[PDB]
Amino acid sequence: QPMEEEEVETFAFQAEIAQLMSLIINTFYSNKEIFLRELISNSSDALDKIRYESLTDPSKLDSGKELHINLIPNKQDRTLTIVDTGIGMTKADLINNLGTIAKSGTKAFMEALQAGADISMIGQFGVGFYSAYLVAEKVTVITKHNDDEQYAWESSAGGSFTVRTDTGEPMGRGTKVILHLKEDQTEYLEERRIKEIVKKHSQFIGYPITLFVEKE
Ligand SMILES: Cc1cc(C)c2cc1C(=O)NCCCOc1cccc(c1)Sc1cc-2nc(N)n1
Ligand SMILES: [Mg+2]
Repeated sequence: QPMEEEEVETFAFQAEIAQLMSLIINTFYSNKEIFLRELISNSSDALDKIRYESLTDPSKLDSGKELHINLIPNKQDRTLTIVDTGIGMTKADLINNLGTIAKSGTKAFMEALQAGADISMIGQFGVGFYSAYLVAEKVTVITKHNDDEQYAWESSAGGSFTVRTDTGEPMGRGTKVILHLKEDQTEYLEERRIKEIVKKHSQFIGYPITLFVEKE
């Protein structure tokens, strides 16, 4: 094929977010399973936004009426994907929410961690997404909002992330978090383990969750 050109935007994480990610990555914590509760909670919050917006404006559901969460483990590429049909993020929402803007709870949470707090407290500080780095070496976030095109955010930490127009499968609307799992965190690809953690932490979220299991 003739050589194609793709635009990429590399951003530096806000300093405190980068410090938080280094803490999460380089420190042992028990109870790493709470990452899934945090991502399902973000999906539920996003699904609430489209549900309520759609009450006044039904055309907001022209990108899909079904409000749900899908969990997709893939043992072949060692990824766990959390997909929702929530509001999604415009390019600006994506850059603003995933690393460039100082998060209100980062400073207090790092101090709490430095005082020996359990990593499970992360969600209360509004930085729950970053718990993905307890189990993932890289995270890819695909997002599609009704007012913009589909974007792909990615980071392997190291203080930077990239944003580009997504060349993968278009989604109608919502967000997909792809966790590229660490070699010692493959239990999160096992359906029994996923069911255990969803029953423990994510029973009352407000939307149906479907677990897709690859046939053996
Ligand atoms: C840090 C972060 C990462 C992701 C992938 C999502 C949300 C957040 C976060 O902490 N957001 C703060 C609350 C405002 O959140 C939103 C603002 C605009 C759009 C969205 C969420 S949709 C969304 C964002 C995040 N996760 C999901 N599944 N959906
Ligand atoms: Mg909620």
